[PDB]
Amino acid sequence: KSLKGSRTEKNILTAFAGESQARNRYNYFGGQAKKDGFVQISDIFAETADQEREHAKRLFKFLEGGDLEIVAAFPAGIIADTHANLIASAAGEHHEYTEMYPSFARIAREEGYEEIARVFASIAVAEEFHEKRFLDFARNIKEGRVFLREQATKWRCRNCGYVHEGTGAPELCPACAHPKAHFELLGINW
Amino acid sequence: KSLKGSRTEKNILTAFAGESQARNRYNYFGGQAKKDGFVQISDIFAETADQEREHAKRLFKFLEGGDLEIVAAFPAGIIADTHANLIASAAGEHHEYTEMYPSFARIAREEGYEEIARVFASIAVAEEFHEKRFLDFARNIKEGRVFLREQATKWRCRNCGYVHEGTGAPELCPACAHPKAHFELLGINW
Ligand SMILES: [Fe+3]
Ligand SMILES: [Fe+3]
Ligand SMILES: [Fe+3]
Ligand SMILES: [Fe+3]
Ligand SMILES: [Zn+2]
Ligand SMILES: [Zn+2]
Repeated sequence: KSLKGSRTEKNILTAFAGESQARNRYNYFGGQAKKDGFVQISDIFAETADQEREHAKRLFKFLEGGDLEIVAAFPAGIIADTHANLIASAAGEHHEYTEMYPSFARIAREEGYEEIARVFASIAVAEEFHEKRFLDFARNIKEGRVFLREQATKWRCRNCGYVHEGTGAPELCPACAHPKAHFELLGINW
Repeated sequence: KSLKGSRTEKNILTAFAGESQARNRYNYFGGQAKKDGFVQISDIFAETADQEREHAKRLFKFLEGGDLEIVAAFPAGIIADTHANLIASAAGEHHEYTEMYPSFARIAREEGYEEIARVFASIAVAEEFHEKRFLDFARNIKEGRVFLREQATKWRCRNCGYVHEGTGAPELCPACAHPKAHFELLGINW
């Protein structure tokens, strides 16, 4: 059926509004992680910002109407150091998949919108991996393990693809001469 | 010392010219992999194109002069299906780290340019991982293993970050409704 005048109609707009602000906050956090010397984290923030654009797009494509009043609480700010930014983003993520989307998928079901309840539950799966990624990175920073491990691995320069073998990323990449900030652990996922 | 009138001077320009064309070919190949339904491969081509920009930048920053004549053979074309594109790119990669850069680093040494011989040898390391990545992907296509494995894993939608558990990627992502083409094996490298 129609969406107009349901509680799910107001919940889709609230989810779109919260996601639109998260897209912006993650891009801002992405800029600050670049300035903190964490390029791989900067790009994860930007990738996540982008994924928030897409969850907000799927939601928005259900809406059919005009103006709608929302009552809702949002984080009133703060761009801090990258560790705090990672912790505040895991928290926001945390609330979405444990509270907001559960609740919204449940109301959609009650109202006869099973396909939207489906989409709401499916976004939550994505929101869980995002929180886990922010938490592992926050933990790496705090322990001082971003650029140095206990056992020797392969480190890749994200700027030129140079692979380095060692316990830690070199101070400057020898191929492109960009600093340590550009290195990540080498990953293979094919 | 100065670079002008050395064989290394002509070799840096030849390497810059070959890399500049590889940046373009990998971006073209990147567009065709998108049309073939391989988004993760499309983005690796684009990432590699970008890394070729940076190797070419480090090289170019050594040059000091005016015009210089190059005699050199280059691939005179062809944008084909993605598998052939992956095989032709591994080959080009292959020739760079086994023949071109070895030889150029060796001549630079002979001539008293040890730091450029250093940079030439270091780019080759990057060129080896690029060939290995193109070959594993070409092999995945050919065996039909891009979107389906024999044992059950976790598949991630690159468009919205939805994580799926199964032997194969779903036909449409349930969170963003984008097709199979968007999925990759879930990777963790932190
Ligand atoms: Fe999220
Ligand atoms: Fe580098
Ligand atoms: Fe390469
Ligand atoms: Fe998706
Ligand atoms: Zn979200
Ligand atoms: Zn190259």
